[PDB]
Amino acid sequence: EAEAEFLSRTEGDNCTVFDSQAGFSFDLTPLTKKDAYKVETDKYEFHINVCGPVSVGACPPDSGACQVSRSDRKSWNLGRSNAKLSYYDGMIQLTYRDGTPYNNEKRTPRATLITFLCDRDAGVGFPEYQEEDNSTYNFRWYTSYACP
Repeated sequence: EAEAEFLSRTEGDNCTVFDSQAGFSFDLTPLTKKDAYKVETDKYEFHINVCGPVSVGACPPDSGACQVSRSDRKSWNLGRSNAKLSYYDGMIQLTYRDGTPYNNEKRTPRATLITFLCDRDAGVGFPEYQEEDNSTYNFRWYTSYACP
C-alpha cells in the first residue's frame, strides 16, 4: 500500500503551508508548543506537537510525537522531528518521520499523521486520536488556523 494516491498534495518544508489550488496560505506555527499536546485514551497518551520536536519526558528530544502507555509505561516514537505540512485537497495534513518502526517485515515506522479540520472558531486547536490502522497514527485537529 502506498501513502496516498497523490491527488492535490502541496507539501511544504517548514510548518507553514501555501496551497496553490486553494490560494490560501496557512501558518500552523502558533500550534507549535514546547509543552506540546496530549491526547489521552484508556491506557495510552499521545503527546504530539505541530512542527519541530515534542518535549515529552517519555521520548528523546529528537522525537516530534511520542506515545506512552500510562498502563505499562511503554513509550514509542511516533516520528522524529519534522515540519512537513501537506495540504491535501479538503484538509491539511502533517506527516512525521520514521521514528521507531513496529516489528513487521515492512519495517514500518510508527508515524503520526495529523489531519487538520476546519473549525470556524476554536482557538489554537485540539487534536483527537482517531485511528492507527494505516501503520500511521491519525489525529484530527480542529483548528481555525486550518480553515479559510
